[PDB]
Amino acid sequence: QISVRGLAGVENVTELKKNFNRHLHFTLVKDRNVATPRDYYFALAHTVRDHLVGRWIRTQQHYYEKDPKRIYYLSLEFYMGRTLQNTMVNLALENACDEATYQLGLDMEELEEIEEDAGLGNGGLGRLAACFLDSMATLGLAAYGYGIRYEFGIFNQKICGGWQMEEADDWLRYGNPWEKARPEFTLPVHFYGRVEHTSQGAKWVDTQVVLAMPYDTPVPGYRNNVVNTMRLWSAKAPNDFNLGYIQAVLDRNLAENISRVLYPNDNFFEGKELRLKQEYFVVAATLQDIIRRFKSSTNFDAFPDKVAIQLNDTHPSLAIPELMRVLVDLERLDWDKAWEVTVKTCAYTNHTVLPEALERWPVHLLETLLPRHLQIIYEINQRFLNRVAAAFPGDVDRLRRMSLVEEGAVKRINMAHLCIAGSHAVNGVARIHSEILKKTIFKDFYELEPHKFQNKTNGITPRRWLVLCNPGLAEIIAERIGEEYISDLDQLRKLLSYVDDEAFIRDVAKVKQENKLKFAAYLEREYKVHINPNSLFDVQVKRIHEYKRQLLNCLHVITLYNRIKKEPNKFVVPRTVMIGGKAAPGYHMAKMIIKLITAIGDVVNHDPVVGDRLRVIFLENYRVSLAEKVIPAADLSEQISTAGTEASGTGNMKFMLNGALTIGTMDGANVEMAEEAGEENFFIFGMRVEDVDRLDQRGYNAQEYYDRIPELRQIIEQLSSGFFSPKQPDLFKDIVNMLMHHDRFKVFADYEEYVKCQERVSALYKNPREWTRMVIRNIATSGKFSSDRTIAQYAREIWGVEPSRQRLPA
Amino acid sequence: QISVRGLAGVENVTELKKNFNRHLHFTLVKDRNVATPRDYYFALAHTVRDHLVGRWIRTQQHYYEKDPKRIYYLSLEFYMGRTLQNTMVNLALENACDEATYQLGLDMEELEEIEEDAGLGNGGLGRLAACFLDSMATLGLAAYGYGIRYEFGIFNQKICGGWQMEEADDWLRYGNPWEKARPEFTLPVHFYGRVEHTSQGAKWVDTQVVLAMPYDTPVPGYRNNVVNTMRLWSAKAPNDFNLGYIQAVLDRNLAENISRVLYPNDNFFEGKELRLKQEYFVVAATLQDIIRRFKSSTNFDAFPDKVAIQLNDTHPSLAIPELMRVLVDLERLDWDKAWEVTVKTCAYTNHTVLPEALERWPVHLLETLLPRHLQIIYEINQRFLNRVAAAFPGDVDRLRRMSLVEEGAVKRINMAHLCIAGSHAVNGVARIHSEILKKTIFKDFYELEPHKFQNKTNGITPRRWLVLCNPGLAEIIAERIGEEYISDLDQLRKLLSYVDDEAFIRDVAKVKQENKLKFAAYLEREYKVHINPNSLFDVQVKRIHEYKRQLLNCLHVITLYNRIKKEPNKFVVPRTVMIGGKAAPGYHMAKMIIKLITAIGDVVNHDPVVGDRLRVIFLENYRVSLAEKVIPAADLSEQISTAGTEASGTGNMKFMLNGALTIGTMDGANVEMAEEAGEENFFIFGMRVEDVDRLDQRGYNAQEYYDRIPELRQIIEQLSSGFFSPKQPDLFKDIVNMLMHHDRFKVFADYEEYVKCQERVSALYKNPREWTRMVIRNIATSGKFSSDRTIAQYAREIWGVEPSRQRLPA
Ligand SMILES: CCCc1cc2cn([C@@H]3O[C@H](CO)[C@@H](O)[C@H](O)[C@H]3O)c(=O)nc2o1
Ligand SMILES: CCCc1cc2cn([C@@H]3O[C@H](CO)[C@@H](O)[C@H](O)[C@H]3O)c(=O)nc2o1
Repeated sequence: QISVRGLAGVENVTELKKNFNRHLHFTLVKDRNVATPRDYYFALAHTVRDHLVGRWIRTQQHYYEKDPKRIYYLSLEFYMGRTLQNTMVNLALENACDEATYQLGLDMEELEEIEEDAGLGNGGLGRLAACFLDSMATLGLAAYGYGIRYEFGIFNQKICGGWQMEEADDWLRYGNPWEKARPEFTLPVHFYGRVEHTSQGAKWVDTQVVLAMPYDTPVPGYRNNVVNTMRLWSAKAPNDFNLGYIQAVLDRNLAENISRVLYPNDNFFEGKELRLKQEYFVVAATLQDIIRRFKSSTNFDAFPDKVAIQLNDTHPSLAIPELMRVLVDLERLDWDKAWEVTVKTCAYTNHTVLPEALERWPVHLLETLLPRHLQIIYEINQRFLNRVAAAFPGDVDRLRRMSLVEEGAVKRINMAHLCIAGSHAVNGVARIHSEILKKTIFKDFYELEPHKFQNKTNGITPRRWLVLCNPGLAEIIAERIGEEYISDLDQLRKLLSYVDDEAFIRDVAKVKQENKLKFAAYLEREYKVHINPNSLFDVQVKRIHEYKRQLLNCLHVITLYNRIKKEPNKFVVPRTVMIGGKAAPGYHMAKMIIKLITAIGDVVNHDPVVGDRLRVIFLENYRVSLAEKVIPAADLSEQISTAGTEASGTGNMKFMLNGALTIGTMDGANVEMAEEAGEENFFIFGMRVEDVDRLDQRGYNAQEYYDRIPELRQIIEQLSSGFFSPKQPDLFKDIVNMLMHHDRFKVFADYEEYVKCQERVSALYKNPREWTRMVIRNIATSGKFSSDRTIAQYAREIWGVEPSRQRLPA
Repeated sequence: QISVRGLAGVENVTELKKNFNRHLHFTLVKDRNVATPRDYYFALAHTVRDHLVGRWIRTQQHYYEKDPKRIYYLSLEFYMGRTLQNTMVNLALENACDEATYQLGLDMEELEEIEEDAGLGNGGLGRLAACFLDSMATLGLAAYGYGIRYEFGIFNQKICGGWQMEEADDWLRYGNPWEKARPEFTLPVHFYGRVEHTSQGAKWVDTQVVLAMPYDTPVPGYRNNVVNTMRLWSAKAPNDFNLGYIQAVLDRNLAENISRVLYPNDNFFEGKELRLKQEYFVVAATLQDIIRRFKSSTNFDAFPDKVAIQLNDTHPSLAIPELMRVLVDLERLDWDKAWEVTVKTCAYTNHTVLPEALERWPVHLLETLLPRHLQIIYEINQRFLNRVAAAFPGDVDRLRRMSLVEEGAVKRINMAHLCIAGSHAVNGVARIHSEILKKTIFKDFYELEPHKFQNKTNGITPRRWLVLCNPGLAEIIAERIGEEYISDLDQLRKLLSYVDDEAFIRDVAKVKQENKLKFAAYLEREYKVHINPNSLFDVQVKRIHEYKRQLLNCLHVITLYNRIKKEPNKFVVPRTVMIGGKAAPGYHMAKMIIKLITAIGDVVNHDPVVGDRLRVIFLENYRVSLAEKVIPAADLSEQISTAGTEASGTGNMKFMLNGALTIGTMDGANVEMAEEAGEENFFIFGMRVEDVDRLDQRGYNAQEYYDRIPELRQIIEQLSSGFFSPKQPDLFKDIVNMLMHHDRFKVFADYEEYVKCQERVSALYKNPREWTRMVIRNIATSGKFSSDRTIAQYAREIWGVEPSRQRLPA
């Protein structure tokens, strides 16, 4: 049908058709009179997976012969989403399968809708890990993702009476065709026990043993025949475990609970034991596998030439003491040499500067659960503090600020300080975020070791985030400039010579109109909701957090409503305002924000005076597959975090790539986006980082904005007096109180400038042609934000390996 | 190689070979340089399973069109063992796969050893269920096995310092290729709640919901292209379950624990809630499936013409109140009509008369867990007691003896009384066992309804228990009489005309010698043990229970030892005495017996005076696949339960079929075996049932035997004084005490006659040729004991359906 989707050759189509029937019969044990759409989906998933394996086996074989340096990406989160279409795209099977399934009388798109998301992450950090695996495979790196096979991923979100309800994400109910269990590669992981000192060194004994069983999932590169591996560990009890006989069998669940469920608290730290167990489990099973693969190549001097381990934040920070542990206690290297190897092996990426997000584990926890690792940590700290003492003699305050050990009420290990001490590189995730690390929370460490600190601005994969979700935009691009930009996104710059091209203008706008039509219809079919597709689609989708200021969006929405009520017969650019995102289950404030959003919708969507000029929708269960649908449909992208709080963001990049304009603050990667497109092609408003600092110094008094801004005061009074909650007039007292007395994120300070900049957007929107030319200028400068660029910078500047676009043979 | 194993055609072999490679590559994702024997086993298991599915799909389709009466066999136990070879045998693929795997350079037998047993049962009762499914498929009945997919089967038995240790049977670690998950057919099962009375009848509300998810396993008939289904339910939590968010997810295990583990207590009842939950779960999920299949054919009058449900003992006795419940509460039939339908649908088989084995559930349990079913039971009882009152007016003692409700300390429901009241037929499992039910525990019920009581003597399948495990005996039989006896075991009678045939004599004996050689070598390779294969192989294998009197065997063994020590230089027929079997984990006495057995081995096997004349081995982890190996190798079968206690036995039948002679009491089916072979061809000793009764009347005084039998007294003194336990002289005081003061099974009363009959066996053994002619006379009369005979009697006399040997088309 469309060209970027590949060839439907008659040999290929005929082959797909018969493999499909074979799987239906043999694998599913169904015949065509009993099959449901879910059987058909499985039959196609099995047929497409058959194309991977040849390539999978030979990619692994190729790495055995060439023995290149191996990259290990350790993360507790891989936010994968659906695998079927992505696999078709990367293998160039998409049109062939479309054709093969049409001939069998099936609609492929309807079958794609049946696949569950692999929701093994919370948001930005887990999705970054997914884009990275894709980019790594596309660039030919010998790279392995390592994580945990959670049995339940991020919860499904249901809204009842406008409140979030959580329900278990049972993503494996029907099976996962993509994974291959490898119980033959099971490995023991130890917990508890005690430390014994022999003549022959320290020994860790009387441990409980949990088994780690790996499942491998293939990661196909883009059309290069590379298939890398994502290995996820599952927890299993050993067989002599506890060994009521009955009760003993039933208590095997205590061990297996380690991999049962993903923790849904993203931007707040909770020091729960089960969480620490998950962190150690993935780090211990992974390092053993790494060391085993290395030994099939005594001399650990070569280890850092053959291994890079990247830590995705501090979740796997225990890789550092664990690698020391294995090198010192089991392989008998001396301390200093083991340390050299560790530092040269490990690298650490930080993803936030929010104080309450940072991991700080109570010492009494580590002491009970990992008593050897605590000893190793104390020894690391001591040697580290002696380098500090020797470079800044007499600076006793530096010593306590830099310690890995925090003193106080309860002593804590600062996991971030551990990663910096034990890694040869530390990077932030956007230029401004990396500068902030150097000037604020890691200032001391940077003064000690300036050479460790780097920036690697985030990116997203253009395979999923353009080709897969937005085939019509990919197609009109490919008409003018060819297909090569899919693996070289810098080529989109060539689109700048089409900015005054009348045909391209009409085509970019036609694709947007189509995506909006399609999405309007998805709203009606699957959630009974009536939207005007001629309205500007104003979208804010991301996890619910105070720093992300969905509340500021709320205020703008209420202002627009109050302006319509004031002058009903005046023309306004109509909008559909959509906000979506999950709240962490114990984050009371986040839950209240969701409730306000739906309460505003209850009022606004039913005012006959408003008409179809303003709609407010809460998008339920935002997740990767919902992102693939709403992002192509958006006109306006809301990225409106308080300057200094969003480390990077990556949603912002999805929307720039798919033809929405951006309203936001100079935060995170928004700064680099504007700088690439030009400040004129972006809607920038609000305090910069410097202005926030000036405001903290003097004190933030919210009362001042409330006294000086009549439109703000009216909204506050409405909130307080029960305008949006007629039956519980005081429903929202916590929000108003927070806004008035302890808003760490200064919602009111950005309010005026935000409302004003929002009028500039409505004005541009009234002139379709100039709106579209600005779109074109965004899409055309979006190339820097490809995760291929990102990964090639990690490869060259941290891992010491060269990317490669060369095909392996088919 | 051998003819009963089928053709190795060149088309077939070439086809198997390539399907094998396809599975290795595509299914296992391995290549030949990485594969382990376990990968090869899987590749063959997948290749053979592909031959089933065509036949599976069309057998199910055939039942849809013909709509025959359906049999539902409900059991909590299916003791399946390995599936690979059985499947090859029944499909006639055995020689073809042998050939295909040899050409790939593999040894098929070595691959067969890798398959885990499906140990979803404890012993006789669970294995009967397995033989029955096989016979049902072979006789073309539209029959379904329904049970529970336990995640852990019967425990693996390890002996340490001569004690049983139990360890978890994790039979699914590596996957089960035979099963197909059917999550699309998941069904809700309810627990707890309360009963509400409306105008429109009773309603069961506020229940907890557990989901039952079915897994289907194919059951191939012998060479008839019939493939029936075994459906086993697994427990799953619903998704809004409990719905710490975290704790809520982790508590999903409480619901799923229902199918976690098989209860290993066979011949003792424990009233634990988890057990009652397992019983209700399988009965509720199964009846819904049954009713659903029936409705795709309002008029429940036809239900009993379209459905038979067989209850394998009282484990699924709740089918009765549950069927009432659905008919009365949900379909709104009136009581009397629902009762008629229930009675005509259900049939009950009893498998024991041991009082402590019978299920008697506390009313406070049923009241909490199943409060509607208790109401239904009270109503059943009342109506039942009114028929009793009216037929035996004034017999108030009959009324309390027959009540379903036992009065006392705690009130209990007698589940056996419920099955008899709610079933149109009640059968025992051997002729003498069925007579005992009529004369003793069910005398009252028989006087009320003589027409319900039947006998169906047990049988074993000659596919697994001859062809599969003893190919060399099957072959020499097939040379003389052809192959037809495999599905018509009565044809073995034709072997009587070979009893004086010199060649047949030498061949029967050659096969026995070969099986012994092979088994001697299995002992050495897999458990470092040195046996003389020229000794008589004296075997007792079965669960460890006092009634089965492994202790009497112990006494004979010690007597033989003491006789050798007394006259060392006298000739004795050498024996290898092997005893094996698991003990229920809380059955202290059973555990002590195992310990005595190994302690006797420690003394006897190391006495240089004994030489290789007497060995005592304990066979560890006896289970179905160990039975397939030791039974062909046996010369002497020990079936020595106290008369009246072994309802039938089925091991006895395995050994008769495979050429061992039998020493035993006139118990269970031993009586019918002797009667079929002739009493002269069997070693019968000991009290009959009548003699045991005469002894209870007068009182059993064990002291009397101890005073009158010098050889017995010596053994007792050795036991007491620490001869067999030098380091704990009083280790065995419980055993001696039990033997002396409270032996419910009268070990000493049978001792003299047992030792004497054992000398008659040694004497026959000294004359090889006459030993063998007696073997031939056993094997030749073993036909009655085929489970095909058994099932054809259930079909004709209980289910109302005709068996059929006709092929379905290929
Ligand atoms: C102790 C670890 C805690 C943690 C940090 C953090 C950061 N990010 C996001 O990681 C994304 C990937 O770098 C960034 O684009 C976003 O700005 C950032 O908020 C995220 O999604 N969740 C993570 O939780
Ligand atoms: C409440 C249910 C309890 C139960 C009865 C019982 C009987 N049998 C065996 O069932 C076998 C199958 O009928 C018979 O050959 C054996 O004699 C008999 O002991 C068995 O293996 N286990 C069962 O436990």
